[PDB]
Amino acid sequence: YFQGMTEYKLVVVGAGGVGKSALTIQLIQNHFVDEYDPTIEDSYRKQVVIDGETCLLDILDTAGRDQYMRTGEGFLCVFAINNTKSFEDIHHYREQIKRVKDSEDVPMVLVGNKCDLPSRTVDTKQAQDLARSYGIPFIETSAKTRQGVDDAFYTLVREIRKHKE
Amino acid sequence: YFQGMTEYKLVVVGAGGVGKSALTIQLIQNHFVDEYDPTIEDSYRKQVVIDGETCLLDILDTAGRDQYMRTGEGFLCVFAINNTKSFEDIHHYREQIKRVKDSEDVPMVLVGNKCDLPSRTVDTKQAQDLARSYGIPFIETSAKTRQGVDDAFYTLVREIRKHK
Amino acid sequence: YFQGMTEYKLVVVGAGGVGKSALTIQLIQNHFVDEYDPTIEDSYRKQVVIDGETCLLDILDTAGHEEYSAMRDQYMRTGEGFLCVFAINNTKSFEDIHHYREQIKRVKDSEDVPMVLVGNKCDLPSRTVDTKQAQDLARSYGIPFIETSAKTRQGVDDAFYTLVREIRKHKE
Amino acid sequence: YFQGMTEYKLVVVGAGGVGKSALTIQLIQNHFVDEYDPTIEDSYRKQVVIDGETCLLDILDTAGHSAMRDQYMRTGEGFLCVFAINNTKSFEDIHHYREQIKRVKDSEDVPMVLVGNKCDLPSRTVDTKQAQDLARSYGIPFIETSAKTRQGVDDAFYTLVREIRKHKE
Amino acid sequence: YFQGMTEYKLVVVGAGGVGKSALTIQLIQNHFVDEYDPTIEDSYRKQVVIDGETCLLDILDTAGRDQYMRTGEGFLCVFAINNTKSFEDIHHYREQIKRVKDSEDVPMVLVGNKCDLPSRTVDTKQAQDLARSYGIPFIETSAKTRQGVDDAFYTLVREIRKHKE
Amino acid sequence: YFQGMTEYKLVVVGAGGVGKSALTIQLIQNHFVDEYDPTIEDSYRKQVVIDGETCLLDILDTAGRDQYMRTGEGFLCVFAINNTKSFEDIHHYREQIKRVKDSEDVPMVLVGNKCDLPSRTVDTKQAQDLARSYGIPFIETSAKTRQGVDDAFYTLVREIRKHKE
Ligand SMILES: Nc1nc2c(ncn2[C@@H]2O[C@H](COP(=O)(O)OP(=O)(O)NP(=O)(O)O)[C@@H](O)[C@H]2O)c(=O)[nH]1
Ligand SMILES: Nc1nc2c(ncn2[C@@H]2O[C@H](COP(=O)(O)OP(=O)(O)NP(=O)(O)O)[C@@H](O)[C@H]2O)c(=O)[nH]1
Ligand SMILES: Nc1nc2c(ncn2[C@@H]2O[C@H](COP(=O)(O)OP(=O)(O)NP(=O)(O)O)[C@@H](O)[C@H]2O)c(=O)[nH]1
Ligand SMILES: Nc1nc2c(ncn2[C@@H]2O[C@H](COP(=O)(O)OP(=O)(O)NP(=O)(O)O)[C@@H](O)[C@H]2O)c(=O)[nH]1
Ligand SMILES: Nc1nc2c(ncn2[C@@H]2O[C@H](COP(=O)(O)OP(=O)(O)NP(=O)(O)O)[C@@H](O)[C@H]2O)c(=O)[nH]1
Ligand SMILES: Nc1nc2c(ncn2[C@@H]2O[C@H](COP(=O)(O)OP(=O)(O)NP(=O)(O)O)[C@@H](O)[C@H]2O)c(=O)[nH]1
Ligand SMILES: NC[C@@H]1COc2cc(Cl)ccc2O1
Ligand SMILES: NC[C@@H]1COc2cc(Cl)ccc2O1
Ligand SMILES: NC[C@@H]1COc2cc(Cl)ccc2O1
Ligand SMILES: NC[C@@H]1COc2cc(Cl)ccc2O1
Ligand SMILES: NC[C@@H]1COc2cc(Cl)ccc2O1
Ligand SMILES: NC[C@@H]1COc2cc(Cl)ccc2O1
Ligand SMILES: NC[C@@H]1COc2cc(Cl)ccc2O1
Ligand SMILES: NC[C@@H]1COc2cc(Cl)ccc2O1
Ligand SMILES: NC[C@@H]1COc2cc(Cl)ccc2O1
Ligand SMILES: [Mg+2]
Ligand SMILES: [Mg+2]
Ligand SMILES: [Mg+2]
Ligand SMILES: [Mg+2]
Ligand SMILES: [Mg+2]
Ligand SMILES: [Mg+2]
Repeated sequence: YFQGMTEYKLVVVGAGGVGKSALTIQLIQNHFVDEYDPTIEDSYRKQVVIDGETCLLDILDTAGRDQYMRTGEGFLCVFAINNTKSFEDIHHYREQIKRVKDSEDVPMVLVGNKCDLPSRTVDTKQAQDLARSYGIPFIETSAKTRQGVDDAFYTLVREIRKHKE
Repeated sequence: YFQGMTEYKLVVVGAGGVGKSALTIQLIQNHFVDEYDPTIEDSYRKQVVIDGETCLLDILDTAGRDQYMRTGEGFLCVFAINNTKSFEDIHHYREQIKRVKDSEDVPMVLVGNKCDLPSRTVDTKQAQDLARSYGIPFIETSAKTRQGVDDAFYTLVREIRKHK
Repeated sequence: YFQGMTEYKLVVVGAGGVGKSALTIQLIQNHFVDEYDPTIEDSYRKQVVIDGETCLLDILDTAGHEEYSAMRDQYMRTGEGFLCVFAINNTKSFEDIHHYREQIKRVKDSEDVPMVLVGNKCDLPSRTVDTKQAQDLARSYGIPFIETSAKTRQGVDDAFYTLVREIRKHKE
Repeated sequence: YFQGMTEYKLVVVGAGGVGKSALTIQLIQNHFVDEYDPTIEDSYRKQVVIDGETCLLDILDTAGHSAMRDQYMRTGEGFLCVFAINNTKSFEDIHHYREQIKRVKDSEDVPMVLVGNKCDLPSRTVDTKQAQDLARSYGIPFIETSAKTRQGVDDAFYTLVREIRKHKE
Repeated sequence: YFQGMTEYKLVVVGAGGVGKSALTIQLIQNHFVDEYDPTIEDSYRKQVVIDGETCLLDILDTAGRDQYMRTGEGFLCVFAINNTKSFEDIHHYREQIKRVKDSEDVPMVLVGNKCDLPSRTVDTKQAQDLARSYGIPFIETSAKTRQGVDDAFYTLVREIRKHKE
Repeated sequence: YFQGMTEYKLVVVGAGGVGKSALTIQLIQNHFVDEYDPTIEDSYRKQVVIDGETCLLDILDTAGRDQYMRTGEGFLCVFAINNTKSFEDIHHYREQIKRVKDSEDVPMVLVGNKCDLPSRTVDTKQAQDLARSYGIPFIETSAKTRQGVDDAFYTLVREIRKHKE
């Protein structure tokens, strides 16, 4: 007996102020958070249908540790396209995740957020190359316009599913 | 790329007047058809979620032939619990399906319809034994009360999934 | 920020064979279970809308009390509301309701626990517990009574939704 | 520009105690009301899909037991005429509810469905065939319902919407 | 007995041509109206889920009066970010609403529409200060791109809910 | 007896690389495909509600030929706003459709895709005039941002419905 929808534990990581919370609140509440209130730790749930399968996303929004990294099945690694340092930090978030999961192949999506802003310092091609080198998808997002937001979370679920088979 | 929901081709068979159409219309329109208008052939579609999977049911409602039996992925074999003859006919519907599919193991559910009526002539235990001998589920239904209607169709989808 | 739907932890209790599992599987899978496979402990989830509010039901399906357990009290202590199920053709299951209710009051350490009384198997002709008797019992406890059939689906949604409504009243 | 779903104004009428409220609450809340609390006037809304069309049912639940009566009957687009299958008198009253509706709508052809409620109860006094003949003589559908078991409940309301749609074409 | 979903009566006001109709049609039909057909009065309904609660939005789309303002529970005050005059008019729409509701505290959201256009004449900071002075939310929208559209309406519903408690 | 939702057979046509596949996958999977994998032929289904009517979209995604054009009830004619040649080709796609349907009045929507790109070579007004000359709607889309994607498909369904009455 099927006992209820499949649950997926997703974790959003990345440097302070890249828009991890804004992405998540946009997904859950269809609301853009304009204020910058730094996060300690928040969790959110949403039921969605992805590729014809109903599921429950349990999303942990982190601060810019080993316990959440151990329980998470997939990770959104978020940088801001106008902050080169946030992009350089991605490497370290990814190594930390691989270390705590004790694995080379953890479901992950690279997210370049704030793509609505004119002040771009990270080229799409650079981020795409970085993602290709990790063998993971790259998505450009804006929590403000909602560009790529659903896609980033759904793509992560699809990565988790590929990794379970 | 997933191209849209899974489709299941379901066929409802059994003797004239057992309630094949009424079952189907109850599923699709939430409507009990009181009149008896014999069917030639009708098809119906419905999108439902079963065990967390979205699917598109394509349901062929038959008359009390080889082409529909060949394209169908699963069969509801319907008799009426107040008509012993309709129950005896099940064996023949099942052989015909096995012959046309050239298969011993075709997804199938045995459906005893009109369970709301007081004139029962087929015992549940007899129908359960028949179903057990075929290795298929048995469900009692009423197109009038809606008892078992969803369950019969959803169980058939689950049988199709096991067989894939 | 609202962080996602409200969750309600429901526990289904009552004597062995009254239809606790059948009720739950009928809710979750729209399927009537004809076989009797005794439960140790099983849990289920379902998202529903009740009174315009989306919620997530976490349902714990328990065993008939046969004997002592410290593990029993722990799982029962997680419930916010309880369906107390008897079978309308089994007078003993109805008499046991009192003991299920005392067990719940003891483990929740409370006199006022959201609860619904469920008389299952109402499709059967062999009725031994009258509707009026069960209604009077429920009235004496100050809780709703619902007659159900896991087979026909009569009252099944209503029993679970009514329990959610009781939980909501108790939170306000 | 389509401006949002189609709205249908439905009115439930019939003798005191036939189950008008219980039918409506069963539709709206999936809840059977066991108590008998007489209604003055209540309205309820529900969005449903019927034959692939999304609509908003605005349902007026009336009293069995008078300027207010004419107003609801005038705004209503379709009527469920409910009797209880164990109460012959409620069945005899149906004719008069139908005439009252025709009078208040000032029309001979009002979308209507005949509903025989309490079909779960053993003490049936109105035969199905009698009710079917009455409905046939009016040219309207007949549905047997139980607010307790939910038998026919959706069907009664959906069938009324289908009647309203036929009457608008 | 709960009688069906909660209903919210919303009114969209603001100067001629700011995009009141376009916002509303985008919400209801997922359609961008490119033509400018001036409105007399139109009403629209939509059922949505906001913060886990199902509700029925009844939306009155107004022309560039006391009766609609009296029955409305919340107001979207819309200006266009490329039209300074529409922004200056907001003050008058707000005073008119306060006068007709006989209230200092009416649920309201300030909407800066046409944020897809390059020809911006109202600074975000100015609009944010105006909204802060009124104690109401500010949202930038585009009926064309759909940026902020759901958020503007849902935020107004959230304001109405806060005001009912 | 209504036998289940209305089905609409939609065909997406236009020059190689304009984003026909990306538009369709964005509609079906909420996913932007960044790679360019040329299509031979693919079909997709989706149930949606448009103007209160539930329907089943059967969408044929074509390559940059008589059989699909004969079974299709409506056509999205897609060009890319940074590719003038794709825009000039529209005329020929439209003639090919009229020829195979043997009809002067085939439901059709003109779609200007890639409207997120800065390298615009086709003016919106030119495309609108072309659409006006055909008596069909014009919609600007981005498969990347999702701007106009639902609108393009829904508008085509509305065109199909007008043509059936
Ligand atoms: N323009 C624009 N602003 C954004 C975007 N995402 C976030 N912001 C803004 O960036 C600021 C920081 O956003 P926030 O979500 O708090 O970032 P964070 O990554 O969660 N910070 P922390 O790790 O401290 O919790 C906010 O003021 C927010 O409005 C975006 O996509 N576009
Ligand atoms: N009481 C009751 N009557 C039923 C039920 N199912 C069907 N009927 C009645 O049985 C009669 C025949 O039903 P119908 O659906 O036409 O049966 P069918 O198998 O499709 N006949 P055919 O093979 O001629 O198409 C109808 O008068 C119908 O109302 C049921 O479950 N209970
Ligand atoms: N006729 C009828 N039979 C039912 C109903 N509900 C349950 N049953 C039957 O009663 C038997 C016991 O049901 P089950 O759900 O396993 O009972 P349970 O309370 O979970 N037993 P346990 O406490 O051992 O887990 C099964 O054969 C089942 O089909 C009902 O409403 N009607
Ligand atoms: N068994 C059974 N009882 C029903 C059904 N419908 C209503 N009842 C019961 O009959 C009584 C009357 O129901 P109610 O819905 O209040 O009737 P009404 O037509 O709305 N009365 P009024 O006209 O005074 O508002 C209640 O006790 C109710 O539980 C039904 O289908 N079955
Ligand atoms: N670029 C862009 N154009 C817009 C936007 N919103 C509206 N428009 C355009 O602005 C014009 C006026 O829009 P309309 O919705 O009719 O505005 P309105 O406030 O309802 N006018 P009125 O008060 O006369 O009824 C239309 O041409 C429309 O396409 C937007 O967000 N972006
Ligand atoms: N920036 C942007 N790129 C897009 C958009 N739509 C498609 N593309 C890009 O353009 C390329 C071609 O898209 P694709 O859908 O394969 O084009 P097509 O019309 O189906 N090509 P074919 O006819 O060979 O099948 C891909 O690289 C894709 O990412 C869009 O709206 N914006
Ligand atoms: N629902 C509360 C829990 C808290 O901890 C969580 C940890 C992870 Cl990795 C994901 C979701 C979570 O949700
Ligand atoms: N949708 C039209 C088709 C026609 O033929 C069908 C064949 C089967 Cl087995 C099932 C459903 C069918 O429906
Ligand atoms: N007279 C016919 C009998 C009974 O019913 C039958 C049904 C089928 Cl599908 C085939 C053979 C049969 O044999
Ligand atoms: N003698 C009857 C027994 C007493 O103890 C019981 C305890 C429970 Cl929780 C339930 C039923 C019981 O039945
Ligand atoms: N929704 C407010 C209305 C007012 O009066 C009503 C009249 C009818 Cl026929 C139906 C529903 C009603 O409720
Ligand atoms: N549903 C029709 C009504 C007409 O008048 C309205 C008045 C307001 Cl404030 C809001 C919505 C409206 O819509
Ligand atoms: N700015 C000059 C006018 C003054 O009066 C106004 C009143 C309203 Cl409600 C709207 C716009 C107005 O603008
Ligand atoms: N169901 C598969 C079909 C194949 O041919 C199709 C033709 C059209 Cl115009 C649309 C969708 C199609 O999908
Ligand atoms: N640019 C001229 C070519 C000619 O042949 C074509 C055929 C089609 Cl279906 C569309 C565009 C074409 O473009
Ligand atoms: Mg944060
Ligand atoms: Mg038939
Ligand atoms: Mg059990
Ligand atoms: Mg009443
Ligand atoms: Mg307007
Ligand atoms: Mg392609």
